[PDB]
Amino acid sequence: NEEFDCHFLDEGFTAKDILDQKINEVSSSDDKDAFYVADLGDILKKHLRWLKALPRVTPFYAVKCNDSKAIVKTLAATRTGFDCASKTEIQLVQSLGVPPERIIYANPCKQVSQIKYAANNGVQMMTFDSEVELMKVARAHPKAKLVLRIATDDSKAVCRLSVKFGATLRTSRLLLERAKELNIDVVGVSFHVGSGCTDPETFVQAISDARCVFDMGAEVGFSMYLLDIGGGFPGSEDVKLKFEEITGVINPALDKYFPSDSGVRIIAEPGRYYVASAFTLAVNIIAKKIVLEQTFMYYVNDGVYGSFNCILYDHAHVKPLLQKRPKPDEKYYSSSIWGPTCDGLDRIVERCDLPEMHVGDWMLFENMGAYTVAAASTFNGFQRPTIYYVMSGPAWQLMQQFQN
Amino acid sequence: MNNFGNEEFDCHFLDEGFTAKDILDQKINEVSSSDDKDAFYVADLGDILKKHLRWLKALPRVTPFYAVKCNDSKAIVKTLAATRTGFDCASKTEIQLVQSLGVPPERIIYANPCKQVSQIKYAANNGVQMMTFDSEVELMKVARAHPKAKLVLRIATDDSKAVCRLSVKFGATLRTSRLLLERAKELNIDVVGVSFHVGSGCTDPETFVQAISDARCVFDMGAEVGFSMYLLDIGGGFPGSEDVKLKFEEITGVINPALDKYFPSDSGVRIIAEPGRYYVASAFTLAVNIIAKKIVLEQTFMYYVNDGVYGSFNCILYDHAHVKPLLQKRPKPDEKYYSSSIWGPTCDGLDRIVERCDLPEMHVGDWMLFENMGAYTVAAASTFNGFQRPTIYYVMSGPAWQLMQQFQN
Repeated sequence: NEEFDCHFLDEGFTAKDILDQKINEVSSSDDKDAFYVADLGDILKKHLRWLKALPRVTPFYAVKCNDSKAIVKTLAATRTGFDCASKTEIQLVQSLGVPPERIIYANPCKQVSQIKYAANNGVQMMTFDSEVELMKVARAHPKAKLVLRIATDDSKAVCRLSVKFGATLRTSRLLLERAKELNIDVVGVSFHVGSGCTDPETFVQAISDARCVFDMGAEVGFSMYLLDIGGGFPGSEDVKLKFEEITGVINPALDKYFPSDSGVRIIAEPGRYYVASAFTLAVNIIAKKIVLEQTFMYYVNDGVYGSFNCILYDHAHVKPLLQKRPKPDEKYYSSSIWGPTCDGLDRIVERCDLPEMHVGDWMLFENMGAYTVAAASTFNGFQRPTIYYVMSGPAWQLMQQFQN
Repeated sequence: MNNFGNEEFDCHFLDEGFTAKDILDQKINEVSSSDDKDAFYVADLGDILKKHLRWLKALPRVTPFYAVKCNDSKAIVKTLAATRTGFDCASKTEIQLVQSLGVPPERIIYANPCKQVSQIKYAANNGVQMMTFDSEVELMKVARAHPKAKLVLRIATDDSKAVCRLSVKFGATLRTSRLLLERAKELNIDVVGVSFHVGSGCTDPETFVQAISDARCVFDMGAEVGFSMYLLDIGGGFPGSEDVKLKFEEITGVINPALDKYFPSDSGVRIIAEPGRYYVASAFTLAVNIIAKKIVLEQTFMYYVNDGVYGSFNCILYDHAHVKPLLQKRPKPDEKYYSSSIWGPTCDGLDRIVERCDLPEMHVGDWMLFENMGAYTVAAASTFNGFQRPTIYYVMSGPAWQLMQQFQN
């Protein structure tokens, strides 16, 4: 099984070199199916970078972003927590050996039966943002530790009037008092700025709002110790607002509003930060059309029903990269890239500039780790691309250092 | 109602005087207290057989080739295979699925114009001879990997008025069609017909007439270069439920005279279609449970159900679907209606099924029904966030099974 199969990365070789080698080797007769190269060492590097940048914040990996068993196994060996939204994710995380106290059930609107499953398996900490959720928790998980999720404003969100999650401050006061009535323990506050954040100052505002709700809990007699700053941190360097800028703003705000002497425990729920850049996708040009100055339509063997669903669900913009480095002098033409399916909406790239390519040539898409395979379907019978996991020796030694 | 082993091949009886809606009500009443209220489908295979009867009566000259991609459930493919229709397959997996149920290759058309070489080789290995194409590079690939194939040229259609358009992605113009036919002649590749798709949701039937006229022209083009053109494929786009402005019979009313005018039966032409939505749309009804609730202060409601845009309701984005929630429990005549929104289970803020609708106040544990959820819903659902696909319960009455026996004979 390829899920638990890991390949060695030789010294002086990078995931890109491994990808090039695979492409060169299958060039004669093999079927040229799309495939991923996933560098678990990149995930270890991301964890090291997190420990260095946010020393007070325990990372809880958002499983929904990429639920690959290899990823969860590596992060579990790293002693990080896990953010789980459903019974299946809890089963996946526990099957690898993670104890329940390293799991947060961070879905604010949970089906009763899944709250029951969480209670049966010892997962005590859950989020909430509504009174009906308090009713359900009192009925199905009365001894749970609840974290109140508060609303954060995202100005660039598509639907600003209808917000799926998050209590306002005014609603937060009533929720805290109602939880007091039901003898339900509320232990903290969570918020999610989102991956669309353009100014880091929003984090500060969110932290300030969290402090406010913390004070409210003290007024109602609750003991508030848990602060959850959620996710949205970038997973690659190909972004305007980089991880270190965000952390640089976040650390002073944490020190100001939640000093360590208060006893607060600060955690986060990063998903794309850990895995985005670890996965590179290779697709093959399976068909070609020339439209008359000269423009091209290329059809590749992965699409919007597959890995590129992130184009619609995750508002992703994908940049095709040529596997064979192109000499500058050769002419570039206007081109479009399409998926394999018979749907006319299965279009990966509307317009881009590429040299003339041919059927059997390969295209690479970097930073395809996040919200790509996790949401892929088998529409039209096209199977999910095989994922090849690689890890160097030194990276494995680093993982061993973490396991201790 | 409880599935016996595996849903895929398990079918339940429909008693006399009972419809699919009645069965859905019985299942909901059964699970009123103890059971976990997971979302589920009721799929009436008898409705699919009735659709086949209606097709035979409306388009007697057109053999239907079911578009497996629309709903690839083994139960549907088995029922249609017993019906003796053809199958339109887009990939190796679909061909494997159809052949595993026992369908011979001459009842399969490989109607993907842009196929991976290895899948063309798989089609050649398993005896699937008929494939579509619309490009020169496709001719090069077929000459290399499937030289004895019977090729059908897919032409462009004016589908701007259609809900779902495949024109930009696929379809050769008449000008390009001439060059493609001559190129196929050079490569000694046999071209036997023409296919076209007017779009999944065309508003004006007249488009079919123009499409048929275009096909006639390309047929004549083939006659000029020495091809014997006999196969006409009029594609899909027929509505699958009565909840549409343009009904099936209007479209067939327009189509049949056009077929008689441009492709008379004495010419020897064989006419086929590739309907997917028509056969399965209304056969599936989806029941979801209200798993969470919020009240927003005049009074408005947000309901959270256990299926979403990553699941069955992906048709909202991919298929441009408009979904109408129906209350399982009949509403009181005078009870008040409130502005409400309906949301999916996942932690994604975009997982919204219904932005705004009017519903009476509902509670956690209540059920919501969505009719006509057969087409392009389960076929494209994912397990994002770990939420599983809803269980499908297949039902069939005795008379429906008798009708299936009639078709088989």
